[PDB]
Amino acid sequence: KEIPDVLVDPRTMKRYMRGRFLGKGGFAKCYEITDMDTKEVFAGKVVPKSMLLKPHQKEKMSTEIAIHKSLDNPHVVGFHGFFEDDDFVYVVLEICRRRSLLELHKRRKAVTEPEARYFMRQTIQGVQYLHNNRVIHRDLKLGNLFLNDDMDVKIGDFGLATKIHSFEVDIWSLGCILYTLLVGKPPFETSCLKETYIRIKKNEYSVPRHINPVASALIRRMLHADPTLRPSVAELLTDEFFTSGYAPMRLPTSCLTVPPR
Ligand SMILES: COc1cc(C(=O)NC2CCN(C)CC2)ccc1Nc1cc2c(cn1)c(C)nn2-c1cc(Cl)cc(CCC(N)=O)c1
Repeated sequence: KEIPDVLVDPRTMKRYMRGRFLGKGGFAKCYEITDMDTKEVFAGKVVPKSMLLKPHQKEKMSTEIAIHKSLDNPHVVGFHGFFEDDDFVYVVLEICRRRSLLELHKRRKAVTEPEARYFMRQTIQGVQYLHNNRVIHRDLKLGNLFLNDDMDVKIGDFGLATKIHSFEVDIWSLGCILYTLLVGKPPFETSCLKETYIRIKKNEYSVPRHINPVASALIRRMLHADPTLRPSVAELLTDEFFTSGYAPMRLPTSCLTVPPR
């Protein structure tokens, strides 16, 4: 069924012009949507009610919206109102024109140490906000760390997020990200899906000899078997890793394809 070329709502009564396709995400599709009056551009999640015919799944999205709506931080994807018609459910969000930290990883492999410091810092700060406000993200990944024209990390995607395992699962995801950034391959990545689950359970990984000792230290603790021995969000920024070597305040857009000089 056709998705309308213009998008209007009974609430705000603003008109959104359906522009260019941006990508898929399960049952969700994203389009660059423009406000027809202000000319302000947004990322519009469009989910059909045909995928939301079930009362069970319909909760997941109304839980996610409720949590995203309450958020306002310079490191979390800006929530900007949701609505629905008979056919589709629409979510209006902050536009991040530089795709995600996944695309960066795939194109760069192992980033330089000062880059990962920067990306981690900005990411961790948003995770602090979340954690301060009783929110656990539960699904932090590179695909979820969105990048804008200023190379600013903005955490999105709360499909599996909850409000109050506890907070220290988010600290684990962050360990993975830091690993994948510094090393260039995910720490538990394998071809077989079931194998991956075993690796996690048994805690099977090894940080290569080539990685900085201080860096491999922070990684190991963020990945520690005992969740209660993982560092708290606040304890991360203060770590030697962020405070030892160079930590740039801004990154060029060139970092998307080539290392900075
Ligand atoms: C304007 O900046 C963007 C560009 C693109 C893009 O160029 N995608 C290419 C288009 C061509 N096809 C062949 C491959 C992906 C994609 C997303 C952009 N921005 C952009 C995307 C955004 C957001 C903000 N801003 C938010 C918030 N959530 N999402 C979001 C949401 C979903 Cl459901 C899926 C994806 C996915 C993946 C993908 N294919 O890259 C992203």
